[PDB]
Amino acid sequence: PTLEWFLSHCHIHKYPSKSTLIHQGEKAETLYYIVKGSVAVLIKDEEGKEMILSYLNQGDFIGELGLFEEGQERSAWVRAKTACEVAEISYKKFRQLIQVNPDILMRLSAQMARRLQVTSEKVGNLAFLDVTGRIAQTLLNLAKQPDAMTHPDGMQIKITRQEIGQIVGCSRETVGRILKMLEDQNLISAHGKTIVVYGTR
DNA sequence: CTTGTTATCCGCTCACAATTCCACACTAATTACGAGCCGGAAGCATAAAGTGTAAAGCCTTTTTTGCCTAAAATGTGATCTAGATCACATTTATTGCG
Ligand SMILES: Nc1ncnc2c1ncn2[C@@H]1O[C@@H]2COP(=O)(O)O[C@H]2[C@H]1O
Repeated sequence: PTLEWFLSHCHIHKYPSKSTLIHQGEKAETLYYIVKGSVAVLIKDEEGKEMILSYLNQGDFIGELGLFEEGQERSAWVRAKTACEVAEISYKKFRQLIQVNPDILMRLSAQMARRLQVTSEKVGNLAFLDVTGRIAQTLLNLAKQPDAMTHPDGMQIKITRQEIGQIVGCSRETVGRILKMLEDQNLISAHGKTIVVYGTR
């Protein structure tokens, strides 16, 4: 449909792992779209602690905020998590496609609504719910993600002990303590990054 | 031889000054006077209907002030679990290469 009409003017260019698709400081002159794989977006402070806002899997767009208002810069950093195939379309030639077919814009701004609902309703849980409650909800949220692999016992995901604290809002030390505590009670499992939870499904 | 028109000459009335900015300093003479006349206005107070101004005399509406106190917001500090904090040491999992 409209999606196929979008790939007719794209520029196929594969990006290796640990690459740089979006550099905070450069000029936004290329729209990116995810075909296969996944990518992560995060920011940094003055020390070195990271902070992931939201994850973007396949079928999502990369850097679309610098399209509505011409003359902007890259907000956050976008590092390629895994081998992903991303297209390339200049914003200049994109604006001409909207004036002749606004329907194409109805697709991009359609995914910008869900990314706001999962963030606004998350703040409330990061002010009342304790560590046990915040992490508990996170386990189910990551299980609903398409990048999650089906497990005979439950769900198998791969996330570090830092990214967890960046979602529930806490220190990295606290995460490791509770994580190992649930292991003794036979509730979940962890072997570095891969965390297999139980009770799901 | 005398006459005409024509050409040359003169004095005359006639038409006719064009390289381009600024500064400093300086400058005007003369018709006889006196007495009598009517003129405008000096601005005087007057006075009136008409007009537009300038006191402040109680009403009504707004706006700051001081008021009361019923109901909601606010420290007391010593103990106690769930939270946070640094640096930069060492250990860990990411996508490939060969
Ligand atoms: N919380 C978020 N949810 C979804 N996308 C994001 C989020 N934060 C940053 N991004 C994307 O990261 C991109 C960084 O570059 P852009 O400003 O071009 O566009 C930004 C967004 O598209």
